[PDB]
Amino acid sequence: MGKGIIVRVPHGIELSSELLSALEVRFPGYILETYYQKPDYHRSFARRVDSLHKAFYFLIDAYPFSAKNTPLTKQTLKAYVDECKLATTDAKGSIDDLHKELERFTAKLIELIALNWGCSEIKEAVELLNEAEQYALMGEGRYDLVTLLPMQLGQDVDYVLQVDESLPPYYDQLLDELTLIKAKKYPKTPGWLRDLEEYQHAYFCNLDQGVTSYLEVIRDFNNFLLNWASIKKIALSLNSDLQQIVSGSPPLPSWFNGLSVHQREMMRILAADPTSLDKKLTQFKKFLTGDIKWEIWDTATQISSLPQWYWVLSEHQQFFLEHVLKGVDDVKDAVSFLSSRHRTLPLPANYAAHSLLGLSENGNMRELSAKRYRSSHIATRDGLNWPKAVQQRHSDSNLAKVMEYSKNDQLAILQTLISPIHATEYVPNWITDYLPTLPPDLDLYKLARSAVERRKETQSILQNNHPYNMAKRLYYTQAYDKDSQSLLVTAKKYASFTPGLQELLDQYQSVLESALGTATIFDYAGRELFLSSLEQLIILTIGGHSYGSCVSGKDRKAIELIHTDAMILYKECYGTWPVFDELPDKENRIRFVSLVADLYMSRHQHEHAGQNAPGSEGIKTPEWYLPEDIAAEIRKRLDSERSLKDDDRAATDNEVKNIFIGYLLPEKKLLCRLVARQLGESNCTKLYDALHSLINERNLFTPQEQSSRWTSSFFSSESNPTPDGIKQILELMLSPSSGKDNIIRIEKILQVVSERPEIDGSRTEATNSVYGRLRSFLNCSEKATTFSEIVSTTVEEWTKLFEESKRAHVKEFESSH
Repeated sequence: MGKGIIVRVPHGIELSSELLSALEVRFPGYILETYYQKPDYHRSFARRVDSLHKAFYFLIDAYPFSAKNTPLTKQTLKAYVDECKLATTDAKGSIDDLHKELERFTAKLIELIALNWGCSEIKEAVELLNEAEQYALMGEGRYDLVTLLPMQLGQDVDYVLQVDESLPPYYDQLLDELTLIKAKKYPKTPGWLRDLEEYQHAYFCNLDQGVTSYLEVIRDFNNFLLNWASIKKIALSLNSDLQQIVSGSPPLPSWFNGLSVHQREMMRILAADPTSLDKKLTQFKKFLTGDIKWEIWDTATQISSLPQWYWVLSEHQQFFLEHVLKGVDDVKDAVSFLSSRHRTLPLPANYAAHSLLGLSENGNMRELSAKRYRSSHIATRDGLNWPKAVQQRHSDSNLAKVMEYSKNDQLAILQTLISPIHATEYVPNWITDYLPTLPPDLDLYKLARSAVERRKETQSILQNNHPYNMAKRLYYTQAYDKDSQSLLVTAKKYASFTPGLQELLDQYQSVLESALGTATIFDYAGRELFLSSLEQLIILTIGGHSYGSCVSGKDRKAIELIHTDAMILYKECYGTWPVFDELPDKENRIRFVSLVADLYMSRHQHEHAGQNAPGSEGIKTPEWYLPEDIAAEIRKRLDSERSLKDDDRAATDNEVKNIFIGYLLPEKKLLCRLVARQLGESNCTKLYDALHSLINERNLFTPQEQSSRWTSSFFSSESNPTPDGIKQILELMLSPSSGKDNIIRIEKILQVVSERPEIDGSRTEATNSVYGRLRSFLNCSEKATTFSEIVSTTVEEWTKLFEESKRAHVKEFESSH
């Protein structure tokens, strides 16, 4: 890996080779890329189309579909998808026109996926595409991103660089686990394992490798039951034993410690509800020797060889993982980078280090900030229904990876920008996309607290969370917030030997307190950005480790980075920090707003988000998180009331399901369209010509006159001789058609046939040959035989029916003479 570097450079500035050369030094191998003042939404559109196209290809190469679903070949699907993509090269217009073309192209893929993979629910087709794109992106790696803006703040600085360096998120344990997965040839989770209750899942996933057969499992569990009802005689008060276990804090009862790994983890789960503990035990004894045994006896002892995080993956994820792993010698190259949406593997997503550099005309670089580290929240929203143990392997492993550049003696912040909301308070609104479900923020909050607690021994970490959300009431950081106090208390210790710190502590105290007094109008959004920026500036001037996230790490976090960058640029230009308490009329606020707006409009952060899902280059909900005067300045600079809503539209496009937040063809129409295309011109023409002759011998289709079945003459076969399907196929053949045209005619004729009933004992030989053979192209055959071979047989059969009929009419015209 080490995939490369893109330096974005404003359109039409020329660069002295002294700068190009300083760039080579700091960013060896870099590629230049041009940007403009005005967002290019046509670019984001092509990127998204292209990425999803590649995601279809990943899907089809990685995930097997049963051959019984459809008679269509991979080659026919890929050609169809290629044509759908080529139809979007013309798309021109407003962001609205292009969003519609995107919605159309995406729906085409989803529908093709539901068809070829036989998805009962269209949403599974959505998830297949969405997740295939993520794994395609992991495999490909990520370019580091540098954005160059001309600005002068000092003699030294003529250019400002925003920098985000992608960071490998793997760690040794995971690499070892990935190696095992390949060596075992990518076993998939069997259904029986998925169906287990949490304690039983712990049993099998932690089973000691001394237990080598299903017979040894039964005995192991019975030996546990004896040893258990033994401990229930001898333990002094069971519950204070069990509540130390749920708590998990020593001193643990002695018997528990000496339980084998798997008995241990099974207890850990059962101890959380002692009332049903003994019931569940005798229910597992019963499970083991029950009907499951037929199915699990050869596989149950193989589970614990691979990690529990692997086994909870859906089956499609496992094939996706497999397909990326299969393409590298070094397993680390399969996992060099994870998209923000990709929270099913226990390593950090969207993990990067953000820094700010000044560059002078003669090519001297100066560091304007240290590295500030960013990632998706350490806890996974994707695993809230998984066992507690997997949920913690994610948070622990991610917390460790994200502290990797800290030192265990130096200060370290975990700054989260999320908004926990209980179910009793949650109103679906514009900030959360009208999600009908509870946002994960509250679960994520607690999961991160727990993780930092477990790491207390190794490293002490400052935790600050900044909510900013609307439901029944506004939610924001309180003046009296506890974690702010610990931060002030901890940071004051440093004031007397840290130059610059005191004025930041005064400011932070002041902004925190500014909430208590009331004007009628108050900039709560700005207060938040100032609170979050000052915390970072405090850590930075102290020299501690700067880390933070929002839920995805591309949105609120991007805003903090811009805001904090802007404060650093402001200090650098005018000699002091800008401050919260400033009237908007004033020259100081205007100058800060200019810097913020400049940084935001460079679109550096937007691009960084885009790399998570290309074509998704925007920021979530800017008009909620930005103060009014910054938002207004951006809006007016771009001359559009819409400009921040377009940013939010482009962000929302990262999830395939949300492409339909701002199409399917009828019952069998797609299958028929593609069956005709797979037949191709030559075959459709043979089928067409043979059918043309046969169908125009209209007598062959008239059934017998079946008196015993009819009561009203009006609905008799006498009055309605030709079956309607056949009448329709005449209707379709009434215009003359040649060549390419024949493919559409066959498409359409097959639409008719696909609606016909399967069995109807009153049909004539010819009606059954027309319907039956044509329908045979819409199913897969028993012994796999080519379309061309079925064409052969069908033409022969229809040609014979035509000839016999022709001869019998001419031998009843000899009856005449």
